[PDB]
Amino acid sequence: SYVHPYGSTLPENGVIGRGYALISDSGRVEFRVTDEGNIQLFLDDSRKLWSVDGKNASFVKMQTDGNCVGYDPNGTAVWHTATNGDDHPYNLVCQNDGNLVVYAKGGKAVWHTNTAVV
Amino acid sequence: SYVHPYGSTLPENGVIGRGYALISDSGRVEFRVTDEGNIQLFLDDSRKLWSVDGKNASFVKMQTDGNCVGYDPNGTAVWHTATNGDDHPYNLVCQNDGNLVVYAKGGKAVWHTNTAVV
Ligand SMILES: OC[C@H]1O[C@@H](O)[C@@H](O)[C@@H](O)[C@@H]1O
Ligand SMILES: OC[C@H]1O[C@@H](O)[C@@H](O)[C@@H](O)[C@@H]1O
Ligand SMILES: OC[C@H]1O[C@H](O)[C@@H](O)[C@@H](O)[C@@H]1O
Ligand SMILES: OC[C@H]1O[C@H](O)[C@@H](O)[C@@H](O)[C@@H]1O
Repeated sequence: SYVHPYGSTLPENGVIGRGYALISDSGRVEFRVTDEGNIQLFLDDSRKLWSVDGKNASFVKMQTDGNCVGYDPNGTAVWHTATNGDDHPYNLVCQNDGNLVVYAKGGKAVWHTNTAVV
Repeated sequence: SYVHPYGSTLPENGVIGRGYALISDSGRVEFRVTDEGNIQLFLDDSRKLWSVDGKNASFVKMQTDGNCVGYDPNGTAVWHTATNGDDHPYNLVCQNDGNLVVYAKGGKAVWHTNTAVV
């Protein structure tokens, strides 16, 4: 199982490493970085809503530049939301509806998984 | 070896989990959370300057309340700097001199390991 250091939300400077995850308030939706180096959004520990698999991800960081980035152990980017901007604060939120969202200031969604299935 | 998602410094909302670490600019001083659940500050991968061992630590978080806290996988605190305050921003810095320091605003040291050995 995955440890949850952040509840639902990865704020600026937040980092999820292998074995850690965001978890929805409901408990049903989990955004994991796996020991197998995959970045995966799961419903009910059963349904893979969204993933970046096969790239040896070490961690995901919600950066102070607004970009949300997955890195391998060597610091090479393996995934990014391309959300760079100045509309601070930025947050990555794992929602009860299943959607994983990068919000800019004022609750402005600037990237999402498009997986609001609940 | 330990992945370094933060260089030397754990800012507010920063989290180090098992297998991750802060690293000094010099490369010589590393603040690790181990797979064995220990929180350890090492010089030259050889000399344990400071540690909290035996408590099954899962992660260390530099919190937005100013407190720097080590937690087990169940969210129980196993270590804290007791640095809670309003002098934002707070940062935990792993320095080239060997010292691990919680700084409040303006570079005010409010907690340290007292391990400035280099
Ligand atoms: O796409 C990867 C890179 O994108 C850049 O704009 C920055 O956000 C970097 O921090 C990141 O590593
Ligand atoms: O000592 C443990 C606890 O201390 C409190 O003041 C807070 O900082 C908590 O977040 C923390 O878990
Ligand atoms: O487009 C993003 C938007 O999609 C849905 O409407 C919901 O998941 C919202 O919470 C989210 O902000
Ligand atoms: O007391 C904390 C203080 O100790 C030493 O003087 C150095 O390591 C400083 O960088 C640090 O701020």
